[PDB]
Amino acid sequence: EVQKNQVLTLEEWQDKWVNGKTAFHQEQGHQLLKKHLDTFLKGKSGLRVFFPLCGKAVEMKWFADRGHSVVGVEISELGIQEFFTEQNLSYSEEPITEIPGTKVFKSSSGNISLYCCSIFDLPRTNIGKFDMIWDRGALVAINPGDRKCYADTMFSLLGKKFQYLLCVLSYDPTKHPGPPFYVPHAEIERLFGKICNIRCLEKVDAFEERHKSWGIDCLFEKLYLLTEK
Ligand SMILES: Nc1ncnc2c1ncn2[C@@H]1O[C@H](CSCC[C@H](N)C(=O)O)[C@@H](O)[C@H]1O
Repeated sequence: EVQKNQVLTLEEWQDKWVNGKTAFHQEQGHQLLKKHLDTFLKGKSGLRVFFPLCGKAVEMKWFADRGHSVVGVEISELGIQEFFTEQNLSYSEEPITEIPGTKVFKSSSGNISLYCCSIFDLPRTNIGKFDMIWDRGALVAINPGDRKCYADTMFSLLGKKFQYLLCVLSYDPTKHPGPPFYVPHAEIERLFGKICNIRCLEKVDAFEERHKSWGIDCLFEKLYLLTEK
């Protein structure tokens, strides 16, 4: 409960993009996902995959290239345009009618749609249900107090059977206030334990030189696989 009162605003996240402060972005993609990708998609085709707080995650293309439909939500229009530019994809726009002033960016390929609004606006849209969710730099970027609402929101997006892939970071919360925030095993059990079977697939050192700016000297990444209980 040390970071419990941290409250970031959407304007602050949008400013990080405008100012180029996006060190969370991994150009080569998540290595743990890469390792387990073939197993998670074994025997499946044409899945609908959701990427909350997607930024310009290259992993979205990995799924689209394998025949799966991808939907993401990101508050920064700049981040979304950077995704299309870097993946060399053309796109067109459409209004999100239920949330005046916002838009959804759709690739010409028809395989990727990026909603440019808040994840908390989604329940009021017709985004529908998903077979799979890839959550990295998402549950851990959400204001601590908003996590229960975030979890409830995610559940309303899931189909009967699903695979919720979740990445969280393990570090001493008294040394760095976040983001990304500290989401311990207990918090995952509190937020998802009633509805999901929880499996911790991997735990690996993720400390990089850039992390010294956080004031920590230790950093571990854990990959969880949550499925219908
Ligand atoms: N409430 C909210 N709704 C939608 N997007 C949000 C949001 N709060 C933060 N974001 C966006 O959340 C992202 C978190 S960092 C994103 C990283 C991306 N998932 C990756 O793995 O590289 C930022 O791009 C930020 O602009």
